[PDB]
Amino acid sequence: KVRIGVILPAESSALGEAAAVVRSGVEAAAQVDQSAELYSVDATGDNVVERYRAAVADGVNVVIGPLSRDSIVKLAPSVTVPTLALNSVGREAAANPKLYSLSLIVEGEARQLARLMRDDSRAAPLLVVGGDALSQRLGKAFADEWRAAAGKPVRQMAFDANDMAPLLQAAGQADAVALALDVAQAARLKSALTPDVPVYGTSQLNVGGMQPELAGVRFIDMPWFLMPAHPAVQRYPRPAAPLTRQTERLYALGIDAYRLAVQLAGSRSGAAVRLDGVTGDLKLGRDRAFERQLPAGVM
Ligand SMILES: N[C@@H](CCC(=O)N[C@@H](CS)C(=O)NCC(=O)O)C(=O)O
Repeated sequence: KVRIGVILPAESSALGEAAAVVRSGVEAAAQVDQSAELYSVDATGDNVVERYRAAVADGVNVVIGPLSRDSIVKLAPSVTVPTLALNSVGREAAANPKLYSLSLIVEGEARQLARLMRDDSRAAPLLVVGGDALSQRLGKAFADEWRAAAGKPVRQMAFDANDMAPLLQAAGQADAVALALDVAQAARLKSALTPDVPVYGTSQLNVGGMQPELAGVRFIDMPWFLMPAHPAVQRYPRPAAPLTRQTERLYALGIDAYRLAVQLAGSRSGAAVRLDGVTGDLKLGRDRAFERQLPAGVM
């Protein structure tokens, strides 16, 4: 049977707090599904190859990890069993057909949001984009996808906190608003916009706690949050600790990493592997990354 090596950074890594949450999700899924044995070791960077090697030497037949970008690059040439990294394989990583990725890459959500809005017959949306790095990545990805689908650019405006009038005028001519904007500014803008204009965002907006200013915003996020009656979502326990949405996403990532690992151990390749993931519907796409198709919700 299936022996999964769970090779993630130790507590003191800058990624160690995230790694512990991911581990707790992997464990939760293993306890429910009981389809595999876990072999857990801490490793990152300078020792990741050696400890990966020793996990394989000990009979591991699929691996979850690594987490850091730099560990992925160092490891790729040595990958000899199906290995599910939890970050992008960067451009510098060596090509290796047994190396796969599952991650929460934000561009994926932006692309989907453009597709959702097309489905919803938004003909002339306004894309509003913040100044922080995540928002700017989202906005580019949204805009590229919109252009691909519509064959014309989306109207795009830089958010201006000190002079919102021009944006409100542009928003008045639009049949929806797409936000790639930090949650604080998004809430301010939602309160200024006409109350009835459809407003959309990614999981960027779903931070947790009381968010009364964002009520009615349509967004995409994990089944784990949006679909309590999804068959996979229901069978796994919620985390013991109340987590931020950010962190709980990592717990859910752990659950699906476990589930994908079990399939990857049992398949000729990733290409035939699909999953009704708690993090989204999963299937292999570019860069041997499992892309995540997300349900819509209303804040
Ligand atoms: N490729 C990105 C940077 C790397 C990146 O976006 N990584 C994602 C996943 S590949 C991440 O930061 N975290 C997701 C996770 O580890 O779950 C860029 O355009 O700057």
